[PDB]
Amino acid sequence: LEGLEAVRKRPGMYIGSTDKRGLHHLVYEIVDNSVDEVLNGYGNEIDVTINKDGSISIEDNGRGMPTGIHKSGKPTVEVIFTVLVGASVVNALSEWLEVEIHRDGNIYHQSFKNGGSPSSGLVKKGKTKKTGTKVTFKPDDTIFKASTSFNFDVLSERLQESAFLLKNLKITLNDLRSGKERQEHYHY
Ligand SMILES: CO[C@@H]1[C@@H](OC(N)=O)[C@@H](O)[C@H](Oc2ccc3c(O)c(NC(=O)c4ccc(O)c(CC=C(C)C)c4)c(=O)oc3c2C)OC1(C)C
Repeated sequence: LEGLEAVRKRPGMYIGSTDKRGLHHLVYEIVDNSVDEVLNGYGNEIDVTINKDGSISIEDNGRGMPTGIHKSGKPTVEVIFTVLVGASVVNALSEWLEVEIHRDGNIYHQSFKNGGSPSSGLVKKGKTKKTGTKVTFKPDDTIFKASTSFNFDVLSERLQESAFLLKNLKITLNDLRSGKERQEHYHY
């Protein structure tokens, strides 16, 4: 509704602050959704990838988000990313967000743009034998005026802590950006 605009007006009210700590909290919110699923009993691997264009991917091997109709009459995946930390907050502060779900033998995809406005509905794009959810968002430069570039070392301390706090959970962090390519993995 106007709820996505509200986040875009006072981001600090929803995230912790409107700085580099807030920008990295967008990533932690998406990782927390995969941790929730690990704790639900499904999944043992989380992959975080900093893409060449400055977007970030968070991939898991959980069951994959449910695709049915939510109590509001609207599809579930759409509700999660558009209704008010919450994945809707990430979506509001992103110039673009994409979801990819591997569930019930199928691959579902849904795209959002310019602050969380659905660019498409949930679309069946192929078939799979793999399960899980992959979220890829690009934070908005008009919100984080100073910077939108993720810091490998900042993400790494937090993912290390999540891997230590949970146990039997392999967290991999990757950086694809030109000249600063790095790969790390954490498992306790
Ligand atoms: C951002 O989405 C998050 C998820 O994030 C990720 N990465 O998976 C995750 O944190 C969590 O994921 C859930 C949260 C709830 C369910 C959930 O409620 C499910 N269903 C069952 O637990 C279930 C278990 C037994 C059973 O007989 C039925 C039948 C269903 C009926 C009668 C409606 C359903 C299910 O399959 O997957 C679920 C999943 C994957 O919640 C979201 C969707 C907000």
